Amino acid sequence: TLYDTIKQQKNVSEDAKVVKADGHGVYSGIYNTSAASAKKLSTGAPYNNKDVKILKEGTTSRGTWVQFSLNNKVIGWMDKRAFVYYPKATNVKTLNLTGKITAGSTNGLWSEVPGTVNAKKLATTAGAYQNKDAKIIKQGQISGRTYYQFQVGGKTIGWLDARAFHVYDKIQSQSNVNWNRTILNADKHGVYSGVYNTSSSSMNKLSTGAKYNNKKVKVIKQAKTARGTWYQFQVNGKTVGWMDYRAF
Repeated sequence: TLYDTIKQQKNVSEDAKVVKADGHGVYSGIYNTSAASAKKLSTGAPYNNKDVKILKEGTTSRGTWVQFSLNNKVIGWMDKRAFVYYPKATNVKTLNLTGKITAGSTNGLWSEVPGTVNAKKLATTAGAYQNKDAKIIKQGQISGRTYYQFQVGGKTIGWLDARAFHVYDKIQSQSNVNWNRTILNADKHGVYSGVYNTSSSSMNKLSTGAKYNNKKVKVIKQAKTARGTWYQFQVNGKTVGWMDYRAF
């Protein structure tokens, strides 16, 4: 009854910040479990606001003690209450997308998924990249929001809420062809400079297909995206643009 029984112990992998730990001790072991674990090594004040790694946790009747390490040098054990654990991003996966930043100016710009360890706000908004093209290379979630890591001009900028991006559809397949078709009732569709919604320049029509009605054309390419199938066509032997296949 001099020392307390260790009731539970487990290895963990967590990042945390020591906060307001002046009134707590660092010990060679879970507090008051042996002679060695009864004498205080030092207070927690030397480690206030420093980031640490949490390696183990153990409980006794008096509380929970965790084994932390500073710069991968284990320091000892301290009351779990002396620490603020960083949350981890979930659903973290590598990506290979491109899109246009359309709401960079109404979202902050971060160096990691916000709230996670080492996450800093690089700019109050990402307005510096508004309406720019970007490559999306990674995602991660936290608090129910998805954050994309992204590049502009070949340089990784940071992390931005996925709601700030307009992601382009990929061209799933594409082939050269040689078909002669007559356009009939193409008013409902538009003509695009590229395959529809695959780039900045193919989001907005050059015209409607109404102008080319009852006209015989030459389909030289076909492309499929998640949104449909597009034909690149020619009149007078010159390429007009791309249009939904139903217009033909």
